[PDB]
Amino acid sequence: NATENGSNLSSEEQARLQMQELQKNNIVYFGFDKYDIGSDFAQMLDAHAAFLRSNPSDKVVVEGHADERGTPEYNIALGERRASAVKMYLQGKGVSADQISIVSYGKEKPAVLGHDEAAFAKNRRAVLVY
Repeated sequence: NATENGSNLSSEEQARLQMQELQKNNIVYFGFDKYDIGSDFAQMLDAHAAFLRSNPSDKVVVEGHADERGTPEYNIALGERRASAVKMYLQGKGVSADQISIVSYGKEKPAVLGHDEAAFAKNRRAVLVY
């Protein structure tokens, strides 16, 4: 039923439905200046990794973002460390390196607008995009 349907379909078509489920939870959040992956995000990243291993043709781009006081260049560098941390986590779960690319956007594409710490927190993130 609903999100549990589709067991009758080919693997390719089951994967398209599964992509959509994964896009319901595809953001890793970070603390100020941090790029460590908290244990709170392990289960989600494991679901992404399992999908990627089962679908070798499907590629993911990890977008890194930042919203930290300092130069735009610093924000780009930190966004890269965030995206790379996710890539390394996925590779540690067996995903081929060639299925994962990373891009850092720094402060350039915020999720939330505003000049406050709450807004910043929603912006310090890495997003897994298919």
